[PDB]
Amino acid sequence: ALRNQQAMAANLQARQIVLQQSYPVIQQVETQTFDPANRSVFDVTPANVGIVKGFLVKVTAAITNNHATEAVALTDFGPANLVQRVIYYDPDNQRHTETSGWHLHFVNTAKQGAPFLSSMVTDSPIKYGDVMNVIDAPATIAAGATGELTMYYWVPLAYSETDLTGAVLANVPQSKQRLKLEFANNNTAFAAVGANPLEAIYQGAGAADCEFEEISYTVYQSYLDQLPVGQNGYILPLIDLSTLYNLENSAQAGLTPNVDFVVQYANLYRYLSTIAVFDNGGSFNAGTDINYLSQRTANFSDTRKLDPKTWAAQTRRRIATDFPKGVYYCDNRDKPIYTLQYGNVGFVVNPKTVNQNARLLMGYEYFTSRT
Amino acid sequence: ALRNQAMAANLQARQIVLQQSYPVIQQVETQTFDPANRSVFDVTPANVGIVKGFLVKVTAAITNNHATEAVALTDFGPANLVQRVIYYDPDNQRHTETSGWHLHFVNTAKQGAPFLSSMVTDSPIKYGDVMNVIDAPATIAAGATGELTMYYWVPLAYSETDLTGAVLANVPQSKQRLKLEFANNNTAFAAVGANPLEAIYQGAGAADCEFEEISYTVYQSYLDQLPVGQNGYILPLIDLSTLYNLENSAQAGLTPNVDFVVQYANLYRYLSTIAVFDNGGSFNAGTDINYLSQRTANFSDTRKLDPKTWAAQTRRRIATDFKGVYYCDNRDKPIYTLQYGNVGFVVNPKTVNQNARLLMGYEYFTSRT
Amino acid sequence: ALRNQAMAANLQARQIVLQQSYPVIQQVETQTFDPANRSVFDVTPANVGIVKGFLVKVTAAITNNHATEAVALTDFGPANLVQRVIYYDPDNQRHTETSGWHLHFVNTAKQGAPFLSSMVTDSPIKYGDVMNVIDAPATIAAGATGELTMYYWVPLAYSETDLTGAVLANVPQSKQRLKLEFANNNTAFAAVGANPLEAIYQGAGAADCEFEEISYTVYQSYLDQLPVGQNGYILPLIDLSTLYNLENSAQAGLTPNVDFVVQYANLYRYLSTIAVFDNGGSFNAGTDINYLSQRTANFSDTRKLDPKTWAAQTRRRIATDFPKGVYYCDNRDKPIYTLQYGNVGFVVNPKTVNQNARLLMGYEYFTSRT
Amino acid sequence: ALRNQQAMAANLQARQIVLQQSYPVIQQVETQTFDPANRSVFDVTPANVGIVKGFLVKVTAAITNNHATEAVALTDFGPANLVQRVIYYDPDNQRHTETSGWHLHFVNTAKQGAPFLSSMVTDSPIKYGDVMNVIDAPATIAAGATGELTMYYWVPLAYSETDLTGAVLANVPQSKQRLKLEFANNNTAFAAVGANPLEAIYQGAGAADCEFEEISYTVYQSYLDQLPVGQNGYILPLIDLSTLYNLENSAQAGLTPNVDFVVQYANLYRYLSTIAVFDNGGSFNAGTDINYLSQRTANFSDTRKLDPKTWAAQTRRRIATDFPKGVYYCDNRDKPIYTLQYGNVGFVVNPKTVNQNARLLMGYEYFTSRT
Repeated sequence: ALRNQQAMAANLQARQIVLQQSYPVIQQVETQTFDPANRSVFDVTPANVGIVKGFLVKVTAAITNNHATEAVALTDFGPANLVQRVIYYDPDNQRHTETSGWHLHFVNTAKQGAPFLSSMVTDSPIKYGDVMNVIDAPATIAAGATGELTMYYWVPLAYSETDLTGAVLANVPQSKQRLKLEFANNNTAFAAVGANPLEAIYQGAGAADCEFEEISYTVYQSYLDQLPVGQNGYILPLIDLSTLYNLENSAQAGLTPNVDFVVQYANLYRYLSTIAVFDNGGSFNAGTDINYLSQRTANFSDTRKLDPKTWAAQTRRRIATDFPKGVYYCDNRDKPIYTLQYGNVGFVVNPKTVNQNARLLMGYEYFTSRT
Repeated sequence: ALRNQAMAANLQARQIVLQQSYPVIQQVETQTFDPANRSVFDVTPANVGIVKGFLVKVTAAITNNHATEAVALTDFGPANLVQRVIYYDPDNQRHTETSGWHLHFVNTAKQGAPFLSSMVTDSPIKYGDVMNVIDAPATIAAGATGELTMYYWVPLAYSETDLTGAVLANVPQSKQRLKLEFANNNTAFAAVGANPLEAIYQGAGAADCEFEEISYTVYQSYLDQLPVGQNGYILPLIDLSTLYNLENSAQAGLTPNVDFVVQYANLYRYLSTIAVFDNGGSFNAGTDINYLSQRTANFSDTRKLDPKTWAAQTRRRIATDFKGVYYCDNRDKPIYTLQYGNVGFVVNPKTVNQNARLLMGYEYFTSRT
Repeated sequence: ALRNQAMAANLQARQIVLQQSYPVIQQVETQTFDPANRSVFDVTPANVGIVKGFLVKVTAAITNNHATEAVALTDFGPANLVQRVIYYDPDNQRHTETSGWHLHFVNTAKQGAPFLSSMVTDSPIKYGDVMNVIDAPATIAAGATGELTMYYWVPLAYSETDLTGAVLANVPQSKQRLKLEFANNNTAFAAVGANPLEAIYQGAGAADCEFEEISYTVYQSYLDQLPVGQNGYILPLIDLSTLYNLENSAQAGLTPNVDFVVQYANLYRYLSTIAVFDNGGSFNAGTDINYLSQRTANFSDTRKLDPKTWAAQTRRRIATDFPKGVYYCDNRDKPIYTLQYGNVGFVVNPKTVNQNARLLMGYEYFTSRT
Repeated sequence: ALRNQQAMAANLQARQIVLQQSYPVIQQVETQTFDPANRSVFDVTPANVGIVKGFLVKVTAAITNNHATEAVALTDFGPANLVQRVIYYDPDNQRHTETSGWHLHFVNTAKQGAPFLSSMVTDSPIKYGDVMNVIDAPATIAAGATGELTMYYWVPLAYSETDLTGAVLANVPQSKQRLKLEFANNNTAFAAVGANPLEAIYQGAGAADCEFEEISYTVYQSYLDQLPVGQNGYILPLIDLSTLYNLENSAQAGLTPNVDFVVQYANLYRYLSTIAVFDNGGSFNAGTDINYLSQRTANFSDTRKLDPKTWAAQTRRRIATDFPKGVYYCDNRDKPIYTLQYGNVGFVVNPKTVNQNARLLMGYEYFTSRT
């Protein structure tokens, strides 16, 4: 009965005590510089200490355009595509997040409430601004030039700094975690004119002759040390630590003009957010190829059937700007989509135009029970 | 004072409603028309659950048919696509009755930044003004047609978490009335030298500008699946018996270097005040004002400030400025006189042109009594 | 007869409502359009309190594009800016369904003078036709554009003090329907020699006249803040369950010197009757009629009168004469109520009958929703 | 509790008895002929007899235009401006009405339901018509001509012939009433071209050379004699006689285009009617300088927000014609505006055009308690 109500209360209290008694630490775990032509997949081994909240991954790169005459220009995702995929496994080898660099980056932005680690432009005469180039990439790389890029990703375990749901307790020696990073290479980073720019960093007539010179990464692990001890050992939020907070993405196809394309939510998960990217056969449009988007439950009842601009309006309230062309976001944080609470639910897109090889790339943020 | 009990209960009921019901935003009406034929519409909301507000989307195409002269956006621009709004609840009681520009400025004050705007940053990832949510061409050249988009949020409930002012509409069949008066060919275009206050574009080609058409879509935001208990629906009775309204007014009689005082009425709890100094058609960036203030009779000013310092307080609220438009936040401690005029809004003008006046805008709470 | 009790209660409730509620007149809709594209509109009233009626303001600009010929107002003139009106209440029941000119004539009969007119007096103080409330140019010359203004009151309640026929609309969400059909380029202009009955202007330049545009604004009059008692809303149940409607009809088959009888139906309590003698497009000042009357089968006529004497009774009601060929009959104090269909008829014995002659009838009546 | 309900009933009964038992009388109180160049203010002393209902004031005048060539023409108010102001004080020196001749005249018209004491034009062949020139003034007075004018004003104490609310009991010897009449003179009666015609009788290029030759007035007092006596002396409607029925006017400025100009009702009074004159800097327009007019209560809720022609339509139902240009009327007789019954109320005018020196001249008709 009220056995869980007491469980919930115990969890929250334990969380509050851990946060107040422990001290946060962020420390470098590993750094490596390489040429992706040699190797692009790396398995980083996080340190086993206290409760792990997440990882901040710094990625830098140098790209050279050796085309004789043509330039290349940033794609809509640009440096967010420096990391193609990220996968994390905890000490019990349970997989948490497994998604694309672009999806992880869009969630980082959604959680910040503004473009992740960006520098806002103001009229201040004091010289604040893009001083440190935290996330940066040249808009174009001309024939014969070399550009430098910097990108950051936050790989979460814990939901936030104050909500430890999804965090990982790593104090078991001989049982390691694994943070796998799959980086871009010359094949994924450069798209020829007319090719699909989805996974690319630069696109243009000089693409065939573009090459990475090097990529470097530094992984910083954020955790809580000096865990509080009481009468039974460590005071720990048991629900928090046995819940997985994950990001995952998938691709759905089968769109036809003026027909509702419905992507069912894969039940049992508590979906906090949904990102839908309309890759219209390599074309990414600013809503003009969509009639409306919606979230619908078993009853054909729509809770937010909106035209594209109005849908975008809701997103502007969340991140203070629009996501790139063809990228749509839906916040369900306060009331996560959870089938079994109200029948099957689906994310809906009714397309106005559908090109060949059209598809919806879905990105989800969700909570689910461990084991 | 059984009030503590009433408030304690009200707040608990509000939380149960927010926790148990499910939010819905739904289109209730769309229409396209030519301002030459009509510009006043009465939208009928759906009578379902607890209504929180209405999101009104307005799009328009404006053609500058002048032979050689262009026009440029006024300071309010697309915010003048809707001239006025009035809302009547199922009990025939009015809530908001104000201008489109005042409604828009409150939307901005409540968001803490220009309403539904896209902030500019150094991000290399292509975030930005991708969807043109609120948009209008800076100028429309002779012979050109410009496309505009504007959004307004007409609030009933104070916010997503504070249901004060919300309307229970699952109640009687009696209809709600959301009245909208749109800009027309007579209000949208101002000739050079004319007052641009209510206009969208001003310039030498104004006389030959016209609307090709205007379209609006109203979305209703409400809470459905209301929680039921012993006695029935669990409802925040104080929230639902309180009105959260925006209203505007105009005052004249300004004289150089003399305090011009606009009295606040009693009974109303004023959350914010906006004062626009329409200096005879000229809108200046504080240079025509000595100071502004809020004053209580026999207790002097609580914030007599020069225009720039007054603007500084506003920058803390909306991250920018908001020419001639002044804002005052009294949300944490609402102006509440108890005696008519115990408190007034003050403007001591430096220069006063012919036909000068202050256009006031208010946000307030008041009991249905 | 528990009726006395019902009526006694109804009347008391009416008085409480009038005493306790507050009257409101509010704009519900405005629209400007070109008759070439559309002329029929369905206005949706607000569902609030007890609705008494609608004030409809209509303005129009008419351009005579003819090269050299003018046109002049017909006898009905701006009263034909609205061709027809129909009102449906929240329960899908129709009340008034009649022509704009009949509605206007009833508005006049109820006011006791030409509706919303400005009376002329010797006052040196400048009262007069200052605001042009109902107005239209007597003629529109070739190449000219005239501006017109017309007002109509569509009643639900019988009057400001008698709520019989009023509609309770705070009730269900079900919508009311106020349907309006406006004049268009095909009905507003009559060529010389053509029937001017439904037209606004007639003349040699008619074929080249057209509307520049028409605009309307509907104002809804209702009572808000309805009084509540023990059982709840204090309401006049008889008033609200009775329909007060205006309706029109057309009858033909007239023959010189023969009584032409238009039977009244049973069930309806007829408050007034209007009969227009459209004598094949000609409208005469009584010279084509021998007499008019109201007759009950097997009890003869209750008012068989020559046209001038019939007109004299009307002068006592509206302080002037209705236009040529338009005849009015007031039965407000003792409504025509047959109980048997046709026990009573309206009579016109014509002196001269032209081709295509007919009587256009207009009625004001009360009837239970049953 | 029901102490007032019994008071109301007692009052009405007393009123009914007074009306049925007493006999109405109207008798001349004073007549005087003068040149306003000599004196224009007169304090008339009404006779102290019975219950006084009001005064009918007959005013005649002769005006000469001695300009060498130019004429003058009647202003919109014309002879209604022969009396500039009227003020009445009762035997206790309590002031009742204090207003302008034009406002008093407009109320006389509103109460009659037609232009006050006018002669209606009809097709009657019998010679009814303007036979007696009760209220009359030549439309123009040519250079070198003399015109004759006649004007009548009813100064009310009692509300009507059947409602004695506001009447005055004057049976106290040694305590007199005062009816002060302030007449027009050469300065107020003639306006030059381009000057404000508000208070003037004639305006035109010959104005500077116009002069009154004389003005004459005759005041008739209307009262009830032979007051009924019962068991306690005079049977008198105590509420009626202790209530003031007054007319007053004021000027409000501060109008700006497209902004609601609100004139708050000065609470506690029961306002029966409101007249608003839009003196647009000396220009008086037929509604074209106004967007709408309204009466609004604390709630921004309008009970009759109407465009000018529709507002005029309501007035045509009341006086069978329109008031002069720029004059707007509002009837609240059956449900008087009374703050404290429904929050503050205001009369509203939203102007379309506002000239220099624009203002609203407000005229009120109201009931208020004595003492």
